[PDB]
Amino acid sequence: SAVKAARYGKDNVRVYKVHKDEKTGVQTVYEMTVCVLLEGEIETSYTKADNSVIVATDSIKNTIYITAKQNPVTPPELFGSILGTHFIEKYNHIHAAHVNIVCHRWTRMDIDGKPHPHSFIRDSEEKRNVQVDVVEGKGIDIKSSLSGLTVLKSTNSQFWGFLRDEYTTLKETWDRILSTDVDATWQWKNFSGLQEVRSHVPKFDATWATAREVTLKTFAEDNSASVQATMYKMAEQILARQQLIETVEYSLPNKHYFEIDLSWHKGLQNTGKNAEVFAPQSDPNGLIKCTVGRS
Amino acid sequence: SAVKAARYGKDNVRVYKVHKDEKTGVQTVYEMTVCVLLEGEIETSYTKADNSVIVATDSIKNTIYITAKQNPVTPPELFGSILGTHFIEKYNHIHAAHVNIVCHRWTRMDIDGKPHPHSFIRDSEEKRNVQVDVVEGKGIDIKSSLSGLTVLKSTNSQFWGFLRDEYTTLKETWDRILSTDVDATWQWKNFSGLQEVRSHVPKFDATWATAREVTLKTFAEDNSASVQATMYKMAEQILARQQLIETVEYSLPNKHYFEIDLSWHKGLQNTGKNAEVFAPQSDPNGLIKCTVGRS
Amino acid sequence: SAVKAARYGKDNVRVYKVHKDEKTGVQTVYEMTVCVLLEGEIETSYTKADNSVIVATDSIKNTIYITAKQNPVTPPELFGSILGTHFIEKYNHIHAAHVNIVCHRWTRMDIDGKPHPHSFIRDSEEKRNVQVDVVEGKGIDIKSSLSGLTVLKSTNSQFWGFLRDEYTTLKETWDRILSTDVDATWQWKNFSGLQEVRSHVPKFDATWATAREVTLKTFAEDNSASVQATMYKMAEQILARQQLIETVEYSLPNKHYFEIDLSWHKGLQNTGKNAEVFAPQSDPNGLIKCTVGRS
Amino acid sequence: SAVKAARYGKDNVRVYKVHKDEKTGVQTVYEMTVCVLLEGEIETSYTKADNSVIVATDSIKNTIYITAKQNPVTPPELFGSILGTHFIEKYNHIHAAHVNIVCHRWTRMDIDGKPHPHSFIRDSEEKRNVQVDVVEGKGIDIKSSLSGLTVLKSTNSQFWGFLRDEYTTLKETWDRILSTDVDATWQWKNFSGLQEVRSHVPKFDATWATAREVTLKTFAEDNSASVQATMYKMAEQILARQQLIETVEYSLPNKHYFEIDLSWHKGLQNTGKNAEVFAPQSDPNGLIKCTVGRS
Ligand SMILES: O=c1[nH]c(=O)c2nn[nH]c2[nH]1
Ligand SMILES: O=c1[nH]c(=O)c2nn[nH]c2[nH]1
Ligand SMILES: O=c1[nH]c(=O)c2nn[nH]c2[nH]1
Ligand SMILES: O=c1[nH]c(=O)c2nn[nH]c2[nH]1
Ligand code: NA
Ligand code: NA
Ligand code: NA
Ligand code: NA
Repeated sequence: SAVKAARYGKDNVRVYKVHKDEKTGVQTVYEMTVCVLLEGEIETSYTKADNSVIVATDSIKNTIYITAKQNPVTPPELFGSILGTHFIEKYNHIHAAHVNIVCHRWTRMDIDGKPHPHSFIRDSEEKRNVQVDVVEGKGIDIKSSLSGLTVLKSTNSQFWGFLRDEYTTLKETWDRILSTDVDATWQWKNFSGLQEVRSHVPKFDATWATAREVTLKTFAEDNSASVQATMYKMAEQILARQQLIETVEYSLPNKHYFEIDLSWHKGLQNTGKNAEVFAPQSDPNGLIKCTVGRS
Repeated sequence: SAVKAARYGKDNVRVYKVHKDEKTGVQTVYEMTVCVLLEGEIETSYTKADNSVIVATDSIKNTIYITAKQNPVTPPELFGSILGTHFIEKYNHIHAAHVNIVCHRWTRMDIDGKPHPHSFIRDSEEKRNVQVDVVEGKGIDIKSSLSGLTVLKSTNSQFWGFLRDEYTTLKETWDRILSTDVDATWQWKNFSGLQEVRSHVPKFDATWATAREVTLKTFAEDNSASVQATMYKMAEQILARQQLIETVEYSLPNKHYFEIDLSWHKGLQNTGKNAEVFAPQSDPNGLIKCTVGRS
Repeated sequence: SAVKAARYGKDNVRVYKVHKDEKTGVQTVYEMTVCVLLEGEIETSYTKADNSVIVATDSIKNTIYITAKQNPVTPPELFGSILGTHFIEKYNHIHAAHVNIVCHRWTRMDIDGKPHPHSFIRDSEEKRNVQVDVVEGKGIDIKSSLSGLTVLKSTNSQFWGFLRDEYTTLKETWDRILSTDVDATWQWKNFSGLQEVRSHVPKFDATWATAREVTLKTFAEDNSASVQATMYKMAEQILARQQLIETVEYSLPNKHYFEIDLSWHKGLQNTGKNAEVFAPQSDPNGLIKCTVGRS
Repeated sequence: SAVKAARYGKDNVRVYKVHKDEKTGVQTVYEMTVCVLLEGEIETSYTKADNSVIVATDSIKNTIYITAKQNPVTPPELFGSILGTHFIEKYNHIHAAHVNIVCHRWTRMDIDGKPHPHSFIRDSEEKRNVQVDVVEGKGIDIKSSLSGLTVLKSTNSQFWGFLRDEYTTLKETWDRILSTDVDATWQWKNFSGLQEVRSHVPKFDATWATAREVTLKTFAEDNSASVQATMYKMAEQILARQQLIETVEYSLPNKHYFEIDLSWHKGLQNTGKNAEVFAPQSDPNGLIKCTVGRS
């Protein structure tokens, strides 16, 4: 038997960092969960019990804290790159570092109109994520994403004209509820190393904001012919607004809300144009995925 | 053996309802999860296999939909009362109805500044809840609550002067992080029946808003001596702003963020006034509860 | 405003303890999650910021470890009593201690037939729990329970003869699937203090085993007329086998499995006696509760 | 912009099936959750709103039930292959089907020694899974797996000899707790189509049993030098017992249990050879992965 692939490291490392403006008194908090997996010349730890090659996962966790102490943690694309680079540069036999960061929302509270200097609210379970792969000799590949953005529209969605055969019961509709949890990922051009990543720093936050804004507007305004068709329009627009993105991926559940026929009770009318009360379905759900790139 | 207590019904009933303003085109959605448990003269279903006394839980679920079709679903205190009353009035042998409602957030999207007519976002996992107990002959007892409101402040919290003995390692502090998930419940004066509940309808939304506003402001502005002391101030204020509330309860986890000593590494300074990077603790946690009433 | 009730302490305290037989080499592990809430003369911490009355929740966590180091952790009824007693005896102004313990399963692995000396498997998410309330002057009240015991039977369940009215669609049946998650609690006679609890130590494990065995046998063998009727039979039997139990409570979800009509496709027969493929329903669910005591 | 990749279908489809031996009365239940994603000539649904190409996800769900009604559901490798084949054969423009199945445990109850004909228990959250990819012209690729198998050993684990530098605090140890949740996947030789899969049917259950048995024995008996070293031994053995497997993958969390120093309290000794009470750590955790194949 031989080792075809191997990676190891530390998952679920929770990190908070506070920044304090001494002049204004204003504090800003960042909270993340970080995963670091390493690859390289480590096969012998598996095959021969040779621990000499292992940077202990405990040490990986120490590094994460130390790096956050000494460096900016924002934007996460820059923090991830700095953290992954550190491991391939420091250890000769480590040749790749895979860094996943989930950013949690701590949104500044407004109190009596005005923004509070040191109080925050978790206004949503929506996450901003990054996957940074740092590979010795082959640069830095960044995938940036948003996830857990849960939306619903009550009308201006349709689904008609699909294939009908002997497995089909679904009825065509010109007016339905559409609700989803948005997972959207935008993949950056390969970067040559940390200097190139630093040179693009203003573009990471700006592109995350564009992505989120495009997803929201498009969902709200599209008179949607299908999830497929609506998601395409989102992906097309992002690609057009940021030239350094190579691909946009979307993965969208279709969270069904069913009509409830009440006509068995006193002829009550609650279907078609008379539908007011609906039953949210926990499962199953439609799952629609696309990766869009440049022609 | 004898039946000392018994209740039964339907849990986890998901309900969506849409309202459509035909004049303006504006739609408003409500989504809840509802639980109904009934009590009464039903012992024989347990002891003698006498199903004749059972209003089937399937039928309870039908009623929930029918009631939402025929009545307002907002505020949930009114919907809960209408639903519980229905069961004690309709069935001679049913003498109590326990209605729990969890309201989920569907917040109107703003798109290019302005509010969208039929698009919504789940801006937080915070819930508005009600427990309505409708007891034949003894009126309607409403407990209203908010839960899942997650907040954090980075400074202006202290914890010093506590009992020190041979079980104590904790150090006194004059500056720490305080973070919690707010569970707050306000209990209404007993209402004589549905007419009285209807007569107070404007007060339910207004009091939920006051409670939430007081919780937020107090947390942000209090230079906190303890969770205990901060929560008291919240409860006192709510009681003072709404005379029809008899008790306010708060249940607050103290979600700890620990300092990380990095001085073993190159003498790095990350404690006391030098603390910037902290480790959020998933468990254990402090759990602090209070019920406050009138003198 | 006044403090009507208050309690505080430490939740989610994870504890593992190993016992080592030096003679045989055999090790035995115990893992729990523990919650301790205290009450007493502590109002001033809330009203006057007087921390002098607070045994810090951090100290409560230290005590839990120390107590487990110095005392048996099994059965949990004895450990809970020892832990709660400690707080009311040690602190003059603390008058009640509420101890909740969840026991997690670490079941000895069998390897090539025979039991391994130091290897364990988590063979189920079923928990054994205790709630111990230790109140100064009024003894020790123990509620013991099992939870998360998930069972299913494919036949020998019926549900017919229920109330039918204009809210009823459910059809009567003489053969259905019954599946539930068993929550069962048995409440002990008040104990005068720790000496009395110690004198009953062999009865705690034996009664948990009886309860579990009765729940299982009764569920399997009863030709069930309803959840109500089946649960009664379980509760009756437990009360009869253990005289020191005052009440048995059961709380049982009815986790529905629906028939799927496939006859629209090639006249396929999958209902009534032809039902083979069914759709498990995640929600809603029936929720049936009983408390049974002595005549 | 262009569509680089696209897939769509139905997730979270819960399926139960019962088999009834009419001669013996013995019933056997199977419960799964199934996901089907399709690919093919469907780009126009995204780019041109052309729904004519879409087999509705609702129809995919119907097919799943119909297929389970007409075919065995066990072993899941055979069911998955039959289901994926159906879609590529039935629809000219569909060229790939990706079928994921999670099998849930319904273990026959033993009652008074002997196996009950129609009563089952969920004895563990451990799953048996399959991923079947059916690609028109390129056969059937099956990955089989177990997951959620949670184990712990209290001794006979070591971790010493690792790299020590200025990021290292971890101490070397010759005796620690090792606990993990086993995710193990074995990947089959490509199969030419359904006839070949059918010809190997007895090997799927037998290999799942071998894998599980090897994982268990190896974990229990290995005097472990590291997670890395122990997992290698498991993977090597599986490959040696089943020639039709091309690769074995393992992904193992290292769920840490920390020593608790109590010596600050009355000099209590709870470290090194005196360790009895430990603190389970919820996060972070070590994450160790390997893919092993043939030389
Ligand atoms: O938007 C949709 N896309 C689909 O592919 C589909 N299938 N059923 N319903 C659907 N809705
Ligand atoms: O606010 C606090 N209240 C408490 O009771 C406590 N105990 N430890 N830390 C604490 N913080
Ligand atoms: O066992 C049952 N008890 C009930 O009360 C009920 N209601 N619907 N189905 C039911 N099944
Ligand atoms: O088994 C281990 N493998 C590792 O790589 C490691 N790192 N810290 N502890 C460890 N234990
Ligand atoms: Na390197
Ligand atoms: Na009545
Ligand atoms: Na006392
Ligand atoms: Na095809």
